[PDB]
Amino acid sequence: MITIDGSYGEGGGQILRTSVALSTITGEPVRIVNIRANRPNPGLRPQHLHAILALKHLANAEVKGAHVGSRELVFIPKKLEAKEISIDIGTAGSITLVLQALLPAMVFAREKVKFRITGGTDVSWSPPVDYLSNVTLFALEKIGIHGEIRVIRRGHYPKGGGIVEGYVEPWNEKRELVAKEYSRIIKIEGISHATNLPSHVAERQARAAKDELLQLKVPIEIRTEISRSIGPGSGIVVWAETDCLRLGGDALGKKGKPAEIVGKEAAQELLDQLKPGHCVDKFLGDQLIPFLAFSGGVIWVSEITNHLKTNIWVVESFLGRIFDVDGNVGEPGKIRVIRRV
RNA sequence: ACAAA
Ligand SMILES: Nc1ncnc2c1ncn2[C@@H]1O[C@H](CO)[C@@H](O)[C@H]1O
Repeated sequence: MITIDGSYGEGGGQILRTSVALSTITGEPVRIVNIRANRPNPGLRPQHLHAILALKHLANAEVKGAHVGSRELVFIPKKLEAKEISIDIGTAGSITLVLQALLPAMVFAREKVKFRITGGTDVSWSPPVDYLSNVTLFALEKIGIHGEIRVIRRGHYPKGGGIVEGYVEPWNEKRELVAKEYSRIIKIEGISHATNLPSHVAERQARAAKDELLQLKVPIEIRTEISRSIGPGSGIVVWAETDCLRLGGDALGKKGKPAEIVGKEAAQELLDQLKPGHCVDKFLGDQLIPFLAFSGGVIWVSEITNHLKTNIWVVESFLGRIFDVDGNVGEPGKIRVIRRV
């Protein structure tokens, strides 16, 4: 079987996620060693563990080393079959990153797959769920992927208790993505939420973001959501609707962090992503990699990151040569699929 | 205050 070195490049959880997803899709067994070497708390966390267990269910796999703290995992898949997914991470572990592991596998399963996942919806160092549903899925629709991601209940660090449900359809009609430069920003949209917190938190995040985005000279409409869960939390995502794809920026609240700073951060992130004039923001750039191998096409990104380069390396470890990358890490770049599988 | 990566 193939062995993937989890200390390579970015050295994070994405190496593990992409590996197990591609093992599940291709049927090739995989061993990942040095899991999350380049992270403060190496080895599997609950998020990774439950992602692995769900893929294990879908592919009826044999798994070795699947425990919290493990730096090594062996994943030997059998047949990929559509089954209903139900996952309780048990912590504030990232639902969106669990979905990042699952999505590529679920859409290759030949029948619709429904999922329900509990954990964190809006937690550090991961996509907020509103980013995944409004930016990532929007781009995925363009290559023929159809599904739905619904937030039933928010969950924040540390208690979690968030609930997300949805489904994807089998990816039967694949279409290439061509996303180079945008020529027009049509408008800015967003969702500012606050959970178990005063409603002015959501309103102030939105107002501060709007302030920073006035310079773009386009309409701005940021919806506010007041909700309840088992603990306090807040967050905001904003995105630019362009003539091509949506680019996003986002930020999270925490105790003592002013709502205004939250909103300002998310807006400034969006502004940074727009500056180069490329269609794909730096987060989506890395998230699209496993899908582009099968869809073909070309994306120009605002910034080539180590995440993106590491994801390419994992994908090519399984599928062979796929991509040509024009540009350096930390700068805008161009990623062409020069061989579709 | 390592339930978040
Ligand atoms: N703030 C964020 N917004 C959107 N995606 C994010 C954010 N932070 C991390 N990610 C994504 O989460 C993963 C990090 O392992 C990558 O896919 C990265 O793009």
